Amino acid sequence: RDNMASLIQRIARQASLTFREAPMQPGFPENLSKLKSLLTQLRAEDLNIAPRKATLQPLPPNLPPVTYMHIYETDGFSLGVFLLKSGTSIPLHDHPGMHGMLKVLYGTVRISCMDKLDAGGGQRPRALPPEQQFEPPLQPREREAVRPGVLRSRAEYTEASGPCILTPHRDNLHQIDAVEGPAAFLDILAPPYDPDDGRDCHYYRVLEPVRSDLPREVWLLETPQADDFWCEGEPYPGPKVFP
Ligand code: NI
Repeated sequence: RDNMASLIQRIARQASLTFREAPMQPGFPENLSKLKSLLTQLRAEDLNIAPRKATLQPLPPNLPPVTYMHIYETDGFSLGVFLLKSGTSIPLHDHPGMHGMLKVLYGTVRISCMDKLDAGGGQRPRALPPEQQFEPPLQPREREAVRPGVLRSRAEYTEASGPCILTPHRDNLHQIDAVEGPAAFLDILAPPYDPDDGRDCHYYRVLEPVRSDLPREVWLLETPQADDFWCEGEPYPGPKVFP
């Protein structure tokens, strides 16, 4: 095709149309599928990002385990790249009210996908039974705050994998582990997080009871952002999204 914009410009345009008369323009399901088709095509070289290797030395507290390249954002969506060093994870977290789509650029990530049980989805979340104990033991305040959940999947993804999609009510919690070296992925979220307006990134831990196939029910506890987890910016080297 002549006169085609960069792939990342086209992804940004499509995300904007997806998330925000005659002839009728596409609706949301068509737009989301087109967005997924564009992400399926995206390669690290399309963003001028070369695959990284050999984060050879142990990671001191001075250095961020994960870095972030900002590409674009509107009120409707955010668009950027997360780059995980060898042996690091983005800990389990949610995306309140949000859709998400990500695409691995290089390396391998294990993505564990979960949900809190939602009575709007025909579930009946129970309270933690009193005789239920965990390792480490739960403070009584924590017992009241435990949420039943479901661990749906825990697969490994590479650049060959299709994009990974989440919705407000399905696969809305995920953890992302870098497997066998550094890894990176492009992430689209809609709407973007907004701490100032009560749309936060919440972290969770899965509790380990005292006394196995997926899906399986789990107990979840909201937890602060881990002391050793942070994610600082670095320059984005790819084609610029205009304006
Ligand atoms: Ni996420």
